[PDB]
Amino acid sequence: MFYGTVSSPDSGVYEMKIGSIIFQVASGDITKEEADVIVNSTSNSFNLKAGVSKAILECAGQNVERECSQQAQQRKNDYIITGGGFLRCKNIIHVIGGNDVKSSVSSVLQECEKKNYSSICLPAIGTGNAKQHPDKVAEAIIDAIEDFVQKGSAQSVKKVKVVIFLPQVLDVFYANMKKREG
Ligand SMILES: Nc1nnc(-c2ccc(O)cc2)s1
Ligand SMILES: [Cl-]
Ligand SMILES: [Cl-]
Repeated sequence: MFYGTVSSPDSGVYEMKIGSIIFQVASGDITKEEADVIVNSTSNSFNLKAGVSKAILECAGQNVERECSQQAQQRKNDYIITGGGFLRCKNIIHVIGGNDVKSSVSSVLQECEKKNYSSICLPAIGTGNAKQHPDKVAEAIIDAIEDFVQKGSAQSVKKVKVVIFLPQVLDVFYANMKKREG
């Protein structure tokens, strides 16, 4: 009762509608993207600097690193919201790669509605240091967006894009989109 048709609007980009939201996937370096929010997949200490967390903390800068450590030593956080530093975004949301991916994406969507944001870009959360299986991660990300739409929670959020470091993981996301398409 939600899914549109899978097509390719731009070279290496695949998209489909999920209710009112445009869902897109592509391979590349997430630190070159522009969006209201960029998501970082990190450790429970919010100081991982390996794979996607290395590229995001390096390009964001030491002021963002300081924000992460300052919030980390204040309370036990499921995720942390910082400034964008030198990334092309308004905020970074740092989620824990080992946590339930559906719950992490649900939290990102709810925080973006609170700020009246329209665009989100995320990595294949948990497929790096956390070593979660790509097929399970794709199913969880798309399930979170479906639930958000079903509950009537999508109002400001219009575009959710997954930018994926390995082309082989992109192929798993595209197969999941084709499974669901109307
Ligand atoms: N096995 C891997 N999963 N993630 C990787 C990654 C992601 C973003 C980067 O900027 C660099 C490496 S390698
Ligand atoms: Cl990860
Ligand atoms: Cl990725």
